[PDB]
Parts: sequence; C-alpha cells; structure tokens
Amino acid sequence: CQRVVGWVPVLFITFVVVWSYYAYVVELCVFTIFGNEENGKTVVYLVAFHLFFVMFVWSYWMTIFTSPASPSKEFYLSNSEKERYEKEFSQERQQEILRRAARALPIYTTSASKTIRYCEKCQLIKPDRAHHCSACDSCILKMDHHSPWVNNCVGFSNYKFFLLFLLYSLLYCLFVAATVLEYFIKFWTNELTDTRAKFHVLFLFFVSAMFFISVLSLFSYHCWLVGKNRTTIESFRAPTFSYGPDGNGFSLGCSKNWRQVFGDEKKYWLLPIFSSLGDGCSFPTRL
Amino acid sequence: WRCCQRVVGWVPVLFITFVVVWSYYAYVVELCVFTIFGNEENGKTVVYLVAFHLFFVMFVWSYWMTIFTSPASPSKEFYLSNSEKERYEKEFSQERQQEILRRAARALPIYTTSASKTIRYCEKCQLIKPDRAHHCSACDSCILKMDHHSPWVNNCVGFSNYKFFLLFLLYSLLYCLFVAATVLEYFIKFWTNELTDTRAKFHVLFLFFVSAMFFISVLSLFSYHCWLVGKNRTTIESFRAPTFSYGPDGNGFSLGCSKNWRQVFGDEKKYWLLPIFSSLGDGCSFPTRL
Ligand SMILES: CCCCCCCCCCCCCCCC(=O)SCCNC(=O)CCNC(=O)[C@H](O)C(C)(C)COP(=O)(O)OP(=O)(O)OC[C@H]1O[C@@H](n2cnc3c(N)ncnc32)[C@H](O)[C@@H]1OP(=O)(O)O
Ligand SMILES: [Zn+2]
Ligand SMILES: [Zn+2]
Ligand SMILES: [Zn+2]
Ligand SMILES: [Zn+2]
Repeated sequence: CQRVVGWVPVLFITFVVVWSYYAYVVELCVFTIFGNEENGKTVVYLVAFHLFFVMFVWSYWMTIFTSPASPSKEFYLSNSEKERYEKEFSQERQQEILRRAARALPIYTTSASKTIRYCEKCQLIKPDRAHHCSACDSCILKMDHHSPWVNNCVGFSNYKFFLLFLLYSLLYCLFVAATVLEYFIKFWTNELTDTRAKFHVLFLFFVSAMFFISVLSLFSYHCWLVGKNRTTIESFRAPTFSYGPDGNGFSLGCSKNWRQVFGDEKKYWLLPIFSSLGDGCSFPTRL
Repeated sequence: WRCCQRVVGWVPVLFITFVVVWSYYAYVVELCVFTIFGNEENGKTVVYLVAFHLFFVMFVWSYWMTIFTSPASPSKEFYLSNSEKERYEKEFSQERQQEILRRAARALPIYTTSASKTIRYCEKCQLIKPDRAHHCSACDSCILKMDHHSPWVNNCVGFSNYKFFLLFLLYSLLYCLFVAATVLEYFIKFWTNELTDTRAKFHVLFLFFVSAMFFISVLSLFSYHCWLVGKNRTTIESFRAPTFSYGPDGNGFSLGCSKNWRQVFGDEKKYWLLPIFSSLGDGCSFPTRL
C-alpha cells in the first residue's frame, strides 16, 4: 500500500535506539564502567542517561502519532459554490466563485499568478501556509515538510514536537558521545580488552557522533526558520501577499516568532505537550 | 553588546581552521612519516607529501580569498541624491513616490522590476537596487549579484567572491578525495590490526571519516552551483525567477551554457582555476538573453 514501506525508517531508528539502551547500560555501564570500580560514575551516568533517553523517545513518539491538522469545514466549498465551480468552463468565471468564498475566510495569500489558492483534489480553498501533501492525501495546516524518519507530516500540531525531537536527539547523542569518549580511548591503548563488550562501546561513539553532526545542521536550520517565522516550504517559495511576495510576511519579531510555536506558558516549552498558539487556519501578519 | 554576536560569526571558520591544521598534521606527520615511511615505502611517501601540499595550498588559498574578499556594494550612481531623497521621504502617496523612482530609473541600466511591477528600492540603504543585487541583513548592505550568505566563510557570496567560492568547493572535494583515496589503503589495515601505532591509530582513522563526511556533503553543494552557473542564476534567483518588462523569466540572464561560465571565470583560461579576480562586468548591470 506504500504505507507499509513507510514504517521502515521508524523501525530502523527504533532498533538503533533500542540497541543504544542495551549497549549504554548493559555493555558499557555494567560490564565496563562498573568493571573497574571508579567511584561515583556508574550511577551518575545511568540517572542522566535515562533522563535524556525518556525525553528523546517521548518527543519522537509524539512527532510520529500526532496526526496532522486539516483545514476546518469553513474552508470547504459549500454545495452551492462547489456545484457552480465544477460546471463553470471559463477559467475567469470559476475564479470569481473562489474569490467570493475567500472574502468570508481569513485568507491573505494567493498563488504566484494572483490566483486564489484552491485544491482540486480535496475540493477546498487552501488556507494560508497550508499545502497539500501527496503522501498524506490531505491539506496540512502550516505544513513544514513531510519527514520520512517519523512517517508523518510536520505541520501545525507536529512542529513543536518535531523540533524537540531534534533537540533531544542532539543532547542524547552529545551525552553518549561525550561520556563514551573517555572509554573509547581505553580500548585502543588496550587498558581494556573485553571481547564481549569492546564492540558495543565503539559503535556508540561513532553512531552517536555521526547522528549528532547530521541532525545538528537540521536543528540549526529550523532555529533560523523559527526566528524568521518561515516553514521549510516558505524558505524556498515565499508566499505571495497582496503587495507582492514577502518571505517575512508572517514575522512578528524574533521573540514573538518563537512564542507562536512554543506558546507563552514556560512550563510547556521543553515538554512535548501541544502549546502552539492559534488554530492553524489563520496566522497574524506583519502588516 | 555585539562583541558576542560579531565574534560568534568567526566560530565556523575557526572550526574549519582547526580541522585543516589537524588534517595537515595528521596526514604529514602521523600518516606519511610515522605510518607510511615506517613501512619501507619512501617512494609513496614523497609522491604523496608533494601531491598533498599541492592540494593543500590551493584549498587554503581559495578559502582565504572567499573570506577576505569584501562583497561588492552599489556605486554612488544608484544612491538617491539629497534632492531626490528629500522629496521621497516627504511623500505620502504610494504612486506619487513611485513616480520619483521611475524618472530616476531612466538613467540607470535596470531591466528588472519587482514581481508586482515595482522599482526595486532599498529603504535601509536609501538606494535603488541594481539587477541581481539584494540586501543582506547580516552584512547590513546591498550585495551585487548576491548568491547567498554562506556562514561557513563569515561573508556574503556575491559578484566578487563567487569564483573564489566556486574554487573553494572544487579544492575541498579534491583535498578530501585525495585524502580519502590515499588513507583508504591504510584505513582498512588498521581494522585488520595489520598495523598498531597506538598514537597513529587516532589520527589516521579520523582522517578518513572527516574527509569522507566533508566530501559527500560539499559534493551536493558543488553540484548545485555548477547548474546555477550554466543557467546564469544566483541562489536567490533559483528561489524566485526575476521579472522583466515581459514577465518572469528564470533564464533572463542566460547567454548560453558556454558564455555563462565565462561570466564568472573569464575568457582568459589561465585564471580559470586560480583564485584571482577574473569575473566579467561591473556587477551593476548584466547582459540579458532578450
Ligand atoms: C577535510 C577538511 C575540509 C573542510 C571543508 C569545509 C566545507 C564547508 C561546508 C561544510 C558543511 C556545509 C554543507 C551543507 C550546507 C549547510 O550546512 S548551510 C545551507 C545554507 N545554504 C544557503 O544557501 C544559505 C542561505 N541563507 C540565506 O540567508 C539566504 O539568503 C536565504 C535562503 C535567501 C534567506 O535569506 P534571509 O533570511 O532573507 O536573510 P537576508 O540576509 O536579509 O537576505 C534577504 C534577501 O534574500 C532574499 N530572499 C529571502 N527569501 C527569499 C526567497 N524565498 N526567494 C527569493 N529571495 C529570497 C530577500 O528578498 C532579500 O533580497 P531583497 O529582494 O530584499 O533585496
Ligand atoms: Zn488538498
Ligand atoms: Zn505528508
Ligand atoms: Zn540595502
Ligand atoms: Zn551577507
């Protein structure tokens, strides 16, 4: 169905994280770190590791199973407008049917040719920052991009969950890499030579370091998108307003831009609980 | 104030500087002297050390040039004089203040407008943007034939830097390709324990990975600009085709594949692979297809 093959990237990430939990706790902390009796380190890593581990898997879970938000029923063509639009043959006259409907909706953007943004498949008038996804077969409010590593679209409901998933990916990889670093050296100078545990300790430092540098660019890109209040699509095709194209049409200042996604309640900023302001169908404009 | 912000822009170049200085120490001292030369192969050592230095000097020369070549800014002809800028600041009508820019544009070689048929004007610099020129908020200036603000060089890629930036990507691939190709033979052996220099293990293995990660990364970045040069498009223009008097046209500056490359590298073949300024034009006006 193509759905099944879509669950392959998440199974890979699941096994790599499951392997990292067994490798970091069993092979590294119990066999290696506890094997040389260094006072006060085995416990302080296990409590900190579990703390990073739960935040990583909880944010990753939310990004996967948080269904993407769709436009409300107000943006769908009524039976009167959907009929006349389907039967109208002149492209000029069918545009007026969409334009009159757009006056009753909070729509401030148009196509590149000054055309009312309309989705022929869903038979609805696309709201601002909303785009149709051929994988999800639905319009996604404030669609950022379809992330294949979570088998879901990153939209208005997912965005803050996706960003935290990146951040906790960085800290989980940074913590593992920085803590395994001191013991990755000892197996090479041959202070330790455990045949049963050497192989697991090495990959931890390489897999965590190769994933750290990978998502780090992905994390820096979105820190710059959020400050500018742009989605991944808007960075490549800026939305067109009445006064022309403007890639900063939705910007409200770097401080207020972040709060549009994270909210004003500070107790939900770092937790993967929906705290994004607004409804996803309409967004404050700069002008 | 800005001591924290302006200095943090130099962090990406100091990171690459340390990676390169280390790669020089890792390839010459640890690999060629300690690893390769300890293995009774003085023929491969000297041929590598000179081949490495040839790529190393071309790599750092292009890198330095893309950094310290300041981007081109508009000339005083495009600035609004104190007479024209006075009447514009006082005007409140949108079309009447636009008429001010229209008569001024009849004296400038400008063939592009905005997507909404408006004269490209810059409120911060108080000038009329030349063609292909754009304003950079990081540089706080207008940049002639601006491509993109590449943070890894802490500078704008514009009309004067572009060839240096392109050669900096070319020599990065070759510097990484040469290292990846040469360290490959000795990378496999250390995993089969075929050699054991406790001190050489750390540098030789990191050499292969660091050079392999950078190669595959900049390979896409290098491939994107080779298309831009052939189409005579900047990065900004690949996102939004410019609009001329006859409408939007992504190939409005295209003069053919061969003639577009010479626009950046020049007609003198001796300057093609050298990071010395050889780009055609003045940056304020460019030949159009029509
Ligand atoms: C072994 C040792 C080897 C070492 C070897 C080292 C190798 C070294 C590489 C290492 C690893 C890198 C490999 C991966 C690469 C990355 O990690 S980073 C990828 C970044 N790629 C880029 O191209 C940089 C783009 N960054 C920008 O800021 C661009 O200018 C953007 C995308 C256009 C956005 O700019 P901005 O946010 O608007 O900021 P600003 O400075 O104000 O620029 C504004 C101008 O852009 C224009 N603009 C903005 N948005 C748009 C748009 N959607 N459409 C058209 N125009 C736009 C504005 O209109 C404006 O122009 P005007 O019309 O006003 O005059
Ligand atoms: Zn749709
Ligand atoms: Zn999708
Ligand atoms: Zn400017
Ligand atoms: Zn710049």
